Amino acid sequence: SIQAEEWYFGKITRRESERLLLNAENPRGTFLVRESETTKGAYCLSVSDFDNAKGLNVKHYKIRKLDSGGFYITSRTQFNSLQQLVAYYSKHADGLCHRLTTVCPT
Ligand SMILES: O=P(O)(O)Oc1ccccc1
Ligand SMILES: O=P(O)(O)Oc1ccccc1
Repeated sequence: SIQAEEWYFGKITRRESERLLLNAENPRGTFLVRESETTKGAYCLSVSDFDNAKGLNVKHYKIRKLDSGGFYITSRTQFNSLQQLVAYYSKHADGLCHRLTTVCPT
């Protein structure tokens, strides 16, 4: 189950995810998965980043799930589980701000 998963923060707001991710100690790619505030049935992958122009900041990526069974941020790249999606993005940056590195601390 995903609610067992340490990176699944479940029902928390976008504002709260940003409060948690905007810690000067979080390296780029620090992340968590929460419920989407605006899309029913969807999740949201929240990720920290850092660069010389913007400093420490946060990105949000909607995760769709089909009753057909797939999970995805982009339909071009789907997975059989949310856990497999997290595993994949921890290895490949693709179009994200940075590959997933470490679970956001509480
Ligand atoms: O509104 P949500 O809770 O899905 O969060 C966002 C915000 C911006 C981009 C993707 C998702
Ligand atoms: O340029 P942004 O601040 O949107 O961050 C990135 C960097 C590369 C890909 C996606 C996001």
